[PDB]
Amino acid sequence: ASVATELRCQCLQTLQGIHPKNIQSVNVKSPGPHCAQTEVIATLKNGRKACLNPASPIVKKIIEKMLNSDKS
Amino acid sequence: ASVATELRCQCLQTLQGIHPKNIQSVNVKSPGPHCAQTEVIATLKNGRKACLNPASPIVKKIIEKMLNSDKS
Repeated sequence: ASVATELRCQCLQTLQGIHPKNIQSVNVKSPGPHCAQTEVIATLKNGRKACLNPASPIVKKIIEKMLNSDKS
Repeated sequence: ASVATELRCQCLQTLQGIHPKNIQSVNVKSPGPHCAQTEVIATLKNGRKACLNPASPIVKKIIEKMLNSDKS
């Protein structure tokens, strides 16, 4: 465990746009307390959560794609 | 209370992009059970939640703007 500026937050280690199938939702929150960092947790299908890098391009997709999800 | 196809979900009545200041985060989930509808809950600063219409244009902003939040 390294001394980073993010304790309150739950982010794993911001993945770079993983694959969904399990990923059923995501949460995005602004900074504030000592974590003073954004929030981008994708809730897994099993009811878990992961964080991804919205600053990342592929990951910025993760938001948009999670937002899409049409009938196909 | 009308008989709609969304009980499981918590959505208030999907607002059309309200103003933040309180809105500190949001959650987006896919359909599945009898709710069989998306999910777009903006968690309020007081720790509350609201739903908005991501299909809506202004509201699709609510996602992108909530995603932005820079130093300014």
